[PDB]
Amino acid sequence: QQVIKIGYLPITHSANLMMTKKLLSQYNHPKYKLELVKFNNWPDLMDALNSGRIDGASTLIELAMKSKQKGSNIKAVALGHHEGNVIMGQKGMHLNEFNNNGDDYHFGIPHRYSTHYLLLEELRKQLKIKPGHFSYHEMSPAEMPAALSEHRITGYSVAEPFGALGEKLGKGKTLKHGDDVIPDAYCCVLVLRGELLDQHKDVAQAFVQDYKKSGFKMNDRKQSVDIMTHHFKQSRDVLTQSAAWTSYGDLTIKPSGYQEITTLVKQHHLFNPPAYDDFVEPSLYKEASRS
Ligand SMILES: [Zn+2]
Ligand SMILES: [Zn+2]
Repeated sequence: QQVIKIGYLPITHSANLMMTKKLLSQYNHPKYKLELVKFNNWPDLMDALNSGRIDGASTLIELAMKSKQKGSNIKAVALGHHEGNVIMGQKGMHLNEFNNNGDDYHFGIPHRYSTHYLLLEELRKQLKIKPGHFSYHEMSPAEMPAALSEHRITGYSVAEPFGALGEKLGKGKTLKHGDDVIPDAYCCVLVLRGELLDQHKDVAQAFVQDYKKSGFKMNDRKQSVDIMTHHFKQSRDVLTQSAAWTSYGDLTIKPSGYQEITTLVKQHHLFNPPAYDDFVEPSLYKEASRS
């Protein structure tokens, strides 16, 4: 039976894929096989997606949009989650520390095309700090705690559990949750390569359907923690904190939410974003039953 390979990073934004996998194991005869392929950074994951070594992936929405603007055959079918993003600073730092008086502040981000960059820029404006006084440095999420503890950066923005890990692993302080900066900003989405939708629609629909059911199971916090402790190289305390600030449920990619990201990408001249109908294929998730 048809194997679907889906790529991910071990962050809460991809945890609904783990739940989907667990649910699929409960059928006597599942309609497809789900292979979850792990990556440590975003560029490696996108290369596997673009070369077809994986059939889909949970990925940064801006990164996927840029790839789409560059001719990618992918389509976003659902959100991976709601919230679950943080902005970390060095130990004992206060938001009032930031000013226009001295040297520039250095922030780690997972990729230049990320909601993390947008969150930080919005926080910069809310703090009335001049443009260019925050400098951004791309790095893998797992590398951020060490970069922070060893003062190569002032702070960072990333999906949990990499903020909670910063607090545990040495010295990091949670300055802000994404929620406090841009309420319900979309971050990661489940994207599928176009051929799955065109050529294996029954399998694609079955997969999104299991994914949809899983999304609602994940509202129960005990479950989201249990799913993650199983799959991720993190302790239960780090993952309880991580799960507490992430939500799932209705994972529809809504036009309004998508439009917010396009506005922000356009506003920072990142790239010209693709229209909703060219990037998003919301039929699979809408037709899938909640039950
Ligand atoms: Zn991330
Ligand atoms: Zn994300």
